[PDB]
Amino acid sequence: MSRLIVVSNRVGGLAIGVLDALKETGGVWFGWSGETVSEPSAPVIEKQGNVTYATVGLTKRDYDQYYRGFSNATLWPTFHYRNDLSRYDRQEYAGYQRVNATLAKQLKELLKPDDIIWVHDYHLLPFARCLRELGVKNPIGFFLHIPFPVPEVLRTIPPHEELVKAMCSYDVIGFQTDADRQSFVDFIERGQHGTSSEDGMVHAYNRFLKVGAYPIGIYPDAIAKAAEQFTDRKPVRSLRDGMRGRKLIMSVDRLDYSKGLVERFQAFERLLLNAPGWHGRVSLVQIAPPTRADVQTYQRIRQTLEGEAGRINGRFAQLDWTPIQYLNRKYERNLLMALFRQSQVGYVTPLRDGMNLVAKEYVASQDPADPGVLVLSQFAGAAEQLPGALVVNPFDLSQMAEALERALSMPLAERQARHADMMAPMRENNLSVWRDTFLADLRNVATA
Amino acid sequence: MSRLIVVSNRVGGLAIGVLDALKETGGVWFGWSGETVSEPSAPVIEKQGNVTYATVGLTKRDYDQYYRGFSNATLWPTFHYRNDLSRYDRQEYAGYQRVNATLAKQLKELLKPDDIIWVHDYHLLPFARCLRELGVKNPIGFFLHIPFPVPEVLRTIPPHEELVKAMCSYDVIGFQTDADRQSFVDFIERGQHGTSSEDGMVHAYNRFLKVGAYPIGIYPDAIAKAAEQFTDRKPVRSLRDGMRGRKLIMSVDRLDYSKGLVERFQAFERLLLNAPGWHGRVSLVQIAPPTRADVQTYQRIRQTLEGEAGRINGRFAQLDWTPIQYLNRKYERNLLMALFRQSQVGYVTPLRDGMNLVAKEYVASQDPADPGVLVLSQFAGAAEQLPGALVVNPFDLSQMAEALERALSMPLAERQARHADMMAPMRENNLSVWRDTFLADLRNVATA
Ligand code: NA
Ligand code: NA
Ligand code: NA
Ligand code: NA
Repeated sequence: MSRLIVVSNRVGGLAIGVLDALKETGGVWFGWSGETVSEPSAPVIEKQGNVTYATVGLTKRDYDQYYRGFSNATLWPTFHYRNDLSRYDRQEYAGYQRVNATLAKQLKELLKPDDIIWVHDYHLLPFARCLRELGVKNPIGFFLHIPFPVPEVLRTIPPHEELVKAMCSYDVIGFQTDADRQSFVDFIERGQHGTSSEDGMVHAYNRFLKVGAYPIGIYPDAIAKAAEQFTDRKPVRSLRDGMRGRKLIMSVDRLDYSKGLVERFQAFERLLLNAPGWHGRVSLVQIAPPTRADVQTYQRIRQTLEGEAGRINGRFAQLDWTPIQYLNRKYERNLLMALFRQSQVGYVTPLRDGMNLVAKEYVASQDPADPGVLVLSQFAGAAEQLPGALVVNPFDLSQMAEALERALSMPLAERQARHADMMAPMRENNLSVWRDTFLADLRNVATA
Repeated sequence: MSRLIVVSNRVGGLAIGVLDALKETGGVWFGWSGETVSEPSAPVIEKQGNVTYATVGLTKRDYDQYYRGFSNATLWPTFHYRNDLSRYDRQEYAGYQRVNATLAKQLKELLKPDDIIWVHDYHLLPFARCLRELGVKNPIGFFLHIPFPVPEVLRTIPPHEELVKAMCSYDVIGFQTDADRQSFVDFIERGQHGTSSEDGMVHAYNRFLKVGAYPIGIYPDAIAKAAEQFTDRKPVRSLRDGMRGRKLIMSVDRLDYSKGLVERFQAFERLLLNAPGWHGRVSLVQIAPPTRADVQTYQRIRQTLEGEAGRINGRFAQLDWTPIQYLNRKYERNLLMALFRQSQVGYVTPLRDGMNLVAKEYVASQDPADPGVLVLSQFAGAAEQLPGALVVNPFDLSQMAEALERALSMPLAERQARHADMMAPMRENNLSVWRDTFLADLRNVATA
């Protein structure tokens, strides 16, 4: 059978999504190694079982222009509906194109005629067009892990037209949600670049391609088992002993403006103002791992958040109670699931998220004999897939505060029914379904 | 014939748009007087010729919640695609609804059964629903002067669903551009609230209504005449004498984040870096009248802009040349047209504008024997109506700098052809056409 060739930027997260298919097909995982090198070298080949890893370094200039620059300082903020934070630079965009072309040229040397190629995320929008320019005829699929912004927002990116054209060199394009798919198709149709056809097909820029929504899932019963197996670890026992007599609201996210952590803190403050009986009886733990602390944008968001924790704690703290426990550190994944299992409320209200997996993991971590309650943003991508979550508009601090209060006081029978209602579709649309449904479409391209 | 009843917030700009129709129909202009009062009073009636003015004051609380609060701190930033600057407060939204209801109750006392009612802009979205609740059956039309944001952005406003429902109590809804109309209809259709019908008709919330684009125009030949008649005024002679031997780039806008004045300054800086031969041979005049300086949002934008002028001047100034002349003051309208006529480049590149009239006024002010060149944002609403403008993406500083350079060096014959190409549609779709086309649709509602 065809080797699966996976292409991504740093070569678990994506790993748990693709590695089984790589192993089944004896495939190749190709991309940047994450290291900067003085001079480029040929890809380093490392076989691990049935899987071949092929990675390359990038010069500092390539890294600054392609990764720090166009990918993370232009595409990332705009695709998260914050083009006010975006900056465009022609030289960075040129390097973004140059790196895509260089990687495609090096991947081509490793390709066999039967391979199918699956490319991941916004760093690699033009990668299929680079491959077609090299004469590569293999099936190529793309999956975008973050939102795809509607045309009024997309068009603020100066080379947006060239990017969408290049994306249609892919045979299959997958997005997280139907709204992302419709956003992409809207651009094409309303710009008179192409038309919609049957069965998700699109005719644009002299090519046909399939465009679909494939929301990424989890393995909910594996998470449940891991959360239980890691409950008897020292950090979990520490959390439990420190929280005795109090309910725990747990919030975990990278320190990004798209996560709305200031709003999360402020709605918790509003809860304490609305319901003074909760003082000393609830705490908010915010875990915010060290993110892209090199960016001046992220340093500012972090300083803002840190001051809000200080302000709210100063306002409500007692000599034996810190309302917001803010921790700037990373926990091992299985341990984190055990921490979710200890938490009566999972507080997952990003302003914009392609598909927040923390919401699914929080729910699947719960003890079904005594499950906690998920409070979820309507902009997290995951709400339609989690019937039973308390869904809120994070721009409405009062609604969020009232959902925290509802979550904290919810009776067991209703908490169990909500948890069951969310577990069932997560089991039905689990991570294997995501991978297999995308790959079946990719294997349906070349069928004559 | 039916009296025209105009409803707006401060009771020229709108005046030049409506006053002729008020005079022809012996109509009424109703709304808030702009003053805050301790206790509300009945509307003050003042007849001026054939027109009746009926105005009321608002308490400080009503003004803070309805005008400063929900209108200007929630709707205005979000409709200009800056929901990151928006803040939502339930009490402010309640006052917004309360003021709309109070004004509608007072207007109803002045209505005759034959009147047609024309309501203006985002302060008054629910006004027609308030009137219907009072049993008012008259034709009611609405015109929105600012953009209507696409659903992904609109839905960040927490009560957005109630607002769109209320808007469909209007018989006619007008927007500045087709994209605004499609944004509104997209919300209704994709939320399964209603359907599109023939001839711009919409069926939603158990009502039919007409929804259209009516881009607001100017009187271009009146502007041309005023600009010429005010050329021999002292401020114009001062400008001319101070600019001798240099080309003038003129930029005029309220000091708002939607105007992109920092980007305007930075692209001018990029021009000076790209083309050092222009040093001492061109100046940028930025007129930025005192705006909503009470808002802390606007104080920050102003401080940012002021520092950018200081930085760029410090970098490039010579002992007899200030690159950016920034003036925080207002000029009388006819005098301003004369200043446009003195300017070789009109620099109108807002990040988001419902319909920038400065672009149309700048062009119509020009001497056709020696006309200046318009550089225009693709997000200003006015670009489709000004064929011949140099249209730019304001998020692309290099493109804007290169358009300034192209404008500054453009030969007379091409400058004249561009000016002619823009004057012709401005004459054809002038302000009278705007008013008459909207009013004909409003008078077509009750026709049995
Ligand atoms: Na428990
Ligand atoms: Na969505
Ligand atoms: Na002249
Ligand atoms: Na537009």
